[PDB]
Amino acid sequence: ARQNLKSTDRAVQQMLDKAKREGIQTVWDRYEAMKPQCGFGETGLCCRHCLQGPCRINPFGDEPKVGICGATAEVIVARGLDRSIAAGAAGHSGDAKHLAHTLKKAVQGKAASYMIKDRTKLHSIAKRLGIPTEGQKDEDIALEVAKAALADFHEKDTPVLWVTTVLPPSRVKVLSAHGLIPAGIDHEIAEIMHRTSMGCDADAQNLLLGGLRCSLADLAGCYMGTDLADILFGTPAPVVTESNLGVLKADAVNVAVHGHNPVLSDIIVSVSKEMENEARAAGATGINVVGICCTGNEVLMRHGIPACTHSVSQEMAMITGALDAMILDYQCIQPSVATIAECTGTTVITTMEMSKITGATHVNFAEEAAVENAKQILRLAIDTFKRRKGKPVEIPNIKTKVVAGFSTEAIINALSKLNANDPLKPLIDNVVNGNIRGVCLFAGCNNVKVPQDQNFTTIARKLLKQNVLVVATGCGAGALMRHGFMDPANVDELCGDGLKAVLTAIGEANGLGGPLPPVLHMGSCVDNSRAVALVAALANRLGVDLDRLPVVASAAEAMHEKAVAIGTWAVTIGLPTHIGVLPPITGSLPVTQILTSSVKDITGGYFIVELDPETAADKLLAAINERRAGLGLPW
Amino acid sequence: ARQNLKSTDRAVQQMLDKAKREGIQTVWDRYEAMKPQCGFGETGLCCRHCLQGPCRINPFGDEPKVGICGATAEVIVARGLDRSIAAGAAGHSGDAKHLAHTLKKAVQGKAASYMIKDRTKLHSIAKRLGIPTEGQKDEDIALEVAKAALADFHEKDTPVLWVTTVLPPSRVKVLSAHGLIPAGIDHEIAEIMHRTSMGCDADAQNLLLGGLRCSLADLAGCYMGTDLADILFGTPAPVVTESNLGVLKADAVNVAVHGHNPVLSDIIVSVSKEMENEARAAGATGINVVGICCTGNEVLMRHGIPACTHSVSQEMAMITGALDAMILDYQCIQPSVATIAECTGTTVITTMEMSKITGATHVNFAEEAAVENAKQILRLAIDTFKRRKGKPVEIPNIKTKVVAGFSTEAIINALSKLNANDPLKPLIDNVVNGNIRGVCLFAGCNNVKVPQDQNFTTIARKLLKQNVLVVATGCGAGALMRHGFMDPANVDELCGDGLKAVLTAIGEANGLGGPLPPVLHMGSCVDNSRAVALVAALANRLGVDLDRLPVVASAAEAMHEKAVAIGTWAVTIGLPTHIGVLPPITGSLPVTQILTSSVKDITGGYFIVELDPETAADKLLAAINERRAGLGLPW
Ligand code: SF4
Ligand code: SF4
Ligand code: FES
Ligand code: FES
Ligand SMILES: [Fe+3]
Ligand SMILES: [Fe+3]
Repeated sequence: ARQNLKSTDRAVQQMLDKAKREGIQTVWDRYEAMKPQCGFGETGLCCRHCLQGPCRINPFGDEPKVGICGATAEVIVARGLDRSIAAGAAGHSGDAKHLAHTLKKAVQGKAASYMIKDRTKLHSIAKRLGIPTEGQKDEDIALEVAKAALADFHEKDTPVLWVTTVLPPSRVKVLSAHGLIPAGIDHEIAEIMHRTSMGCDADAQNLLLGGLRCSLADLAGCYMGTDLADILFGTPAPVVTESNLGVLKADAVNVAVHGHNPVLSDIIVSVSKEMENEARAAGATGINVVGICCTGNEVLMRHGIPACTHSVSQEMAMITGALDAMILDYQCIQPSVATIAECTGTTVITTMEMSKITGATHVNFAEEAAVENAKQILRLAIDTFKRRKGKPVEIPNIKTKVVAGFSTEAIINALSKLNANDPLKPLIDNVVNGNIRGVCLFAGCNNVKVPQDQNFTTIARKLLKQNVLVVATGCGAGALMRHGFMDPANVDELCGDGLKAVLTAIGEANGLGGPLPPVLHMGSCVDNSRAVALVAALANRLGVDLDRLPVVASAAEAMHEKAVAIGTWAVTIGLPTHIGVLPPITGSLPVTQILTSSVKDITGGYFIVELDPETAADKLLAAINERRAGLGLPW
Repeated sequence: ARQNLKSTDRAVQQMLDKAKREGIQTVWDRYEAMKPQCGFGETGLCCRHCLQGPCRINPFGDEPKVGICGATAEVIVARGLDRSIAAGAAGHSGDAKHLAHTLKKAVQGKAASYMIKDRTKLHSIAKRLGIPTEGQKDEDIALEVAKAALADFHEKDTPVLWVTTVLPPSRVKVLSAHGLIPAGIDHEIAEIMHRTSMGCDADAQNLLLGGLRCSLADLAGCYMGTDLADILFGTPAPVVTESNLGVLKADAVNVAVHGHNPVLSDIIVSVSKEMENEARAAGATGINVVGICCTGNEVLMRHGIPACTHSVSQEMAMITGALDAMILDYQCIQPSVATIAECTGTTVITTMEMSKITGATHVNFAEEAAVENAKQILRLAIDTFKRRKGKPVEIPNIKTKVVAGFSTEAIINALSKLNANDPLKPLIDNVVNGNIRGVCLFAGCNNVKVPQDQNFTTIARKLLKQNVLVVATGCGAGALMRHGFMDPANVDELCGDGLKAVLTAIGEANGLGGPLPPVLHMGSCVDNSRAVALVAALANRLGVDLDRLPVVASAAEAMHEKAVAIGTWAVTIGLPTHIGVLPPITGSLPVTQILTSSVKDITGGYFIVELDPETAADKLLAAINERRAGLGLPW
């Protein structure tokens, strides 16, 4: 079998060979077994919103042409897309809500394992929300910030402040004029579910305006999530670590943290250090915490925990035979891991009441009992490592060097070595003179339909040669880190002369043997909000709105409903937004035209749907260069 | 064509003939054009929760057997059902939330067309919520009640009070022990959308427990909706009116109110009386307000507005040629009405920002401008009536007499004529001696898959002969009213001797020429909460929980996601609950077994899935009689 058609990651290819000869079914095998997939669903032309269904519409030809209730293709497509945005919003904001309750508990004395770690961040958030700090205790400031976070989930006298206080006033003004500012995060999710139910909203433009507003609720959830985690766990600064399956170690207890919420994994990290000697006694060198998906990104950014794999290839960590435990909370966890665990000997542990997997061991995690629960979990991992004594494992000897931890604050600090009191100016200077063509954010997942990482790396390589400053989050950062894009030793090979000069100048001014890495890792998926903060700060420094800046986003291999919500709010805040996988919209030309074209007249952003990555790179460059020409810059 | 295979309503049959020869496509024609429908969707074995999809699972045979991410049939079925419950919850609770904001505006001086109409109801609700009334102004009590309603949508220090204060403490105790009490209405909707997104909750029992809890959020939305509308518009008392298309009048301006929220339609009713002479000048006898769906039920219950049609047959009102306007807010409105309007000359008017229909005229309704907006809308209706001057119309000369308005308070009052200080005892007496075998609630929609009204009337006839006291809401009440079941002249023909004696005894004691009607109309779909109040009051009077009472529910022809939510909370509060249409669950035997059987061990309720109405009637009788035998009663 040609494993490079499944993944461009050589360590993943090696594990696919091992899974094949051991007879362990993979996500790629389940994909093959699903082909050919349903064309009504692929195009968006299916509706199950009531029990008169299921209804479908032929993309071309004869009947059925319309849903049983009269719903058109346009309504059906818009309604399905709207529910996906609401679902993504519900995940990101459920993540943030957990962080909000955790911060509240922490400063109320209910969970001593948690504390205010970043006082500076606490105060800057309180100030941005209009929460007075002068004369207040940190605990009381934090209490107020947690209360404001929870208040943004419902209607109140103010709109969602994690939208209106994080975007430039001019952007908020154009969104308010279209009625797009969310009134409450869960309020908007519920309204989507209402308006998309049978016999309700049946106008594509009305429905899609609702989706834009719900995407801003998703953005608020992301930004709140990043804010609260930085308070609780620290704002990331530049770190050095490694990535890919070669970060596992046969002689250690290998513990993957997988899912999204750092309330769990940050505790695993610190507790695993406390139990090192208990692990030495079981015959291990120690506990080797490694990261998968966003929760791994979280502990990579803050602690330098090596990333072992991401997204579509998550099963391959287990296939090595050396993964003793996989500790889960929620989101983007293939449920197959619970059945594969029986073949690989991995102990799979769920921790969240609303995210169980049949066959997995459930260990309830309560923030009030975080250390005790973590030790109960890590002891299951040690028992498992003992059980594989004298078993051979196959860990591919494949890893990359990863410089990461580029929070927006860290980026501002790095630039400040070139201009202390105007740190954004050196970046803008080099945009203006052409050393930086523009900025591209890579975000989102892998998708089994796309050879793993192929779009991310193909697009990134073209952009970097054209002097684009590339930043990345989530499993887009995962793809780029696993292929060397976060190793500064690759600046010469990857970057155009102008971008190299800039990365080198900044790196030299920060006391480094050389340049920043080719791609700046800005964090998890909620940390797409960091890219927003940076671009908003650039917008404010220049006196223009985001839809005039040479900034684009690419969800190059998108999968999750969360990635659709992110892409939609990237469009809503004004960015040309590439998506490298077909969302289910092509069954409706009017919807596609709204999302790819007429939405420009509303928010200035627009979707770029392009499945061929070389073509996508050209379209993203043209989008960047059209912005440059709109600022009167050469390009 | 055999029109009685489409509808058992003779007036609907006549209009189907007219639509056929005029070439106007109907919901039944769009259904025919959809056959055969997708079996993966019918069985629940389809998932589009991420962009790796669509995924499907063969009910039998070979691959695909599992979703691409590893999701089993059980997870896929549970996840889809959970989203339908959340969507229904979002509709009923969005309805209530609108009523809450309307009551707040009214007692804040912002909307003088609205007022506290039922002071007694206001105070009894405030008392039930623990809101002190002693020494308070009505406006301040109402302000507090509106604030408590809005607070139930989010997390707070108390759970959802429109659950915990409306069910017996013993029922709340068994639900709390299973973790089923909702924490906030929109909180639960969002959590469903989160836990059902890709890579999250993947255990059928865990997922379905979540659905039970979200259904209680739906129940809270229903009960809040009924409570607030009764405050604002009056608690219903016995009324006499008529139903079916024969209530339209060629010589009047015929105005249908259609949708769900009475904040709009109650104003249409009163304003339409003010503009009677303006309508006389356009050559009409007056304005003939008639009802469709739940908003018609609302004005039927409170004002005696005749019901013209319901649910699946809503288009047929327009086909008469005499419907000058159809005034819409949201929910259960077939979007086809906007295109049919062009053939029939009806003016279709949308009023709610989140519920537009392409091609319909949008007139924004603001509660602050209710009278002015209503007159702008009614003037469009008058213009339309003038345009059909000299046109023939075909109004089937078919209607029934309808006694309705049986709120739980009205039922208690009627019984109190037999026992002033213990009004529930005469009912319990006649349950015990066998004159009343038990109680059956008919609820929910019509569904195009079922010949309209056939399940409702077949089941009702068998139950009434067996002395079951039948109550009904929504389009179940609509089906029964259109077939004479709310006409007391039909008691002799329809009711067993024991039930007749009881209906006659109660009717005689309320100064009537004879008995109560064969079926008690308890209101709209949110007014299913009234049936809950009655059964809860019976439970409390007897000292037992609802799952020991001889009470059942039948969603005999269910359609909307709302009907699934209602059925699920009927099971959750302890009722044997028939559904007469296949929900998409049969692709998973474990899910079906949970919902039809093992949930008995959790809540005491259970689903009875039975598509044959004679068999369903037998199963509902057995369920009733098993309850009777559990109380030690003969049966
Ligand atoms: S909402 Fe309309 S289009 Fe969707 S399943 Fe029901 S009848 Fe069909
Ligand atoms: S969530 Fe799993 S089952 Fe559903 S579409 Fe995505 S891969 Fe397929
Ligand atoms: S018909 Fe295949 S997705 Fe519904
Ligand atoms: S395959 Fe038909 S409902 Fe999805
Ligand atoms: Fe993620
Ligand atoms: Fe209804």
